[PDB]
Amino acid sequence: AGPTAVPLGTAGNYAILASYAVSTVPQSAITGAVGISPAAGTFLTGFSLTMSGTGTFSTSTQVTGQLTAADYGTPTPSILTTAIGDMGTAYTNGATRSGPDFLEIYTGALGGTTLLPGLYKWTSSVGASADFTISGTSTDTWIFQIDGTLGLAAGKKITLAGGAQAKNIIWVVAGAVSIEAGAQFEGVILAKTAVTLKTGSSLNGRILAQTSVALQSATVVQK
Ligand SMILES: [Mg+2]
Repeated sequence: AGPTAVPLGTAGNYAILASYAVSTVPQSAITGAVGISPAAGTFLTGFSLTMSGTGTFSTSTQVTGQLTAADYGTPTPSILTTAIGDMGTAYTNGATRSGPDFLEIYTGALGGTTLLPGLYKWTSSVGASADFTISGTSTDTWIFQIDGTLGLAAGKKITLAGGAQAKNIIWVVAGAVSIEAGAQFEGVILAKTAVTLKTGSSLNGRILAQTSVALQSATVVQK
């Protein structure tokens, strides 16, 4: 049940992929790669980077995986060029799906809901002032098309019931994304603009943002 997957291509090789900037207030806890392009590595801030012997990638105690930037040694820039392209294709693939299963459901106020599989369209912002559940099997899919902002209020949680998998939940979001302090998010974010995870928030999925990403001592576990 639910729509055909959004293929991330090589954007699925990153925990975080951004074009303008990635900032962390330590101590963030990122499982997977961090890439920035076309911006340079000086727009990776707060990571206390060490450049590794080849000059092609850097390391941080905040990241289990490699950081890469567009100014790094060959062939890193070509790799990120492809990843940024594949994120653009993924966003458009998700945003342009037609025939939604749910249209303006709950007016985009998702507190206390249980969301079954399908294609969701909101011509609005989406927020949640309370915990909500995504409920489906390990093979079901969700695509959440959001014309405005996406938020999850402080300390609130998305629960996966039934076997539902974060990698099968795509948030395709035109406006800014704000996960508030201590909130627990589930799914891949394909953001057209900025994504911010505030103090002690966590995301099981990926952050694939066409502008900036801001982390405040936040957890990103790639799914
Ligand atoms: Mg609500």
